[PDB]
Amino acid sequence: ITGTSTVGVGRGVLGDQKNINTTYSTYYYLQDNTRGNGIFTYDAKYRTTLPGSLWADADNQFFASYDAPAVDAHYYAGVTYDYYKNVHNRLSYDGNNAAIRSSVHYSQGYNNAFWNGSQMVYGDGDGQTFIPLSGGIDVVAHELTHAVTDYTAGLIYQNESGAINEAISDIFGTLVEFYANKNPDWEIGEDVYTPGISGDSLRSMSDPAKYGDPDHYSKRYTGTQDNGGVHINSGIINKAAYLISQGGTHYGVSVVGIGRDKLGKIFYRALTQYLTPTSNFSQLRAAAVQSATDLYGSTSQEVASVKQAFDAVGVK
Ligand SMILES: [Ca+2]
Ligand SMILES: [Ca+2]
Ligand SMILES: [Ca+2]
Ligand SMILES: [Ca+2]
Ligand SMILES: [Zn+2]
Repeated sequence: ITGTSTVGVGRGVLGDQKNINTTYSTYYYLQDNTRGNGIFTYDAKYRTTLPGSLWADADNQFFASYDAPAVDAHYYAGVTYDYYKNVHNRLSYDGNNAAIRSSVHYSQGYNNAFWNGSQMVYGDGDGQTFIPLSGGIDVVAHELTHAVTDYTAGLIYQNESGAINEAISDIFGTLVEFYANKNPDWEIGEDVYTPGISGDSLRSMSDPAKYGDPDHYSKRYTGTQDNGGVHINSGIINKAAYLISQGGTHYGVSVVGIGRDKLGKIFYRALTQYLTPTSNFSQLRAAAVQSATDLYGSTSQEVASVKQAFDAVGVK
């Protein structure tokens, strides 16, 4: 809507206070006009109809329990937009400042979050397995990254291409978590997963096997479940990304870490310049090697580490 840009205050899912960009026109709306064509957050009101109604508030103060998921979805979408703009010089997900839209309070006791091809959607969780999903910065960044992938490589959400699609979202979800410096780690969804259990997460990039996901190509899932194991086989790529950044010895293969910044640069270039809709793991290796070569030279330590990392996880 058309109005005056202002700043409100509220509390997120984890009880932390933060300032959020809003728009005033009779009501205060969760509409951030400071980033691209805007960031809009909607209330799905426990229904499945999308996007719902643009979030309206009477006093620009969002401290109600019902407001929490909206506060975080709105705020973290902003942080993710900043990451892509400041670190990769990318304006929004389409590269042309497309408006970012998110709907919270989707359905009842819904344990997932997703990008539906047009916007992000967040469930509130069942209170046991998950609390409102927008409370996790890595979750929000994971979802917005699916939008970036859709407008670039266009990786099909099935089999190996789908596993890469998923890994890319976990990789950048984690890099954004480090960017925001919010208790960063190489785990996925730890802030909103199982509130009754501390120290766990949905997936682990440092050690995928911790939760039963493969950490080597020889252990890849070849079934039909989960669209060919897109959330399972992503562990093979996540482990490779972790090794490239942090280094380590995996299955007898030693990798010298080159850091998170370079990891981000290499994968962003691979995603936007070399990957295609049907790229498989072997092609991802080639794309990553070529990207590192473009940026640091064929005889660089960076290229060597990328090769070692993929060798470690058995991707030739
Ligand atoms: Ca209020
Ligand atoms: Ca964390
Ligand atoms: Ca995390
Ligand atoms: Ca937990
Ligand atoms: Zn995903």
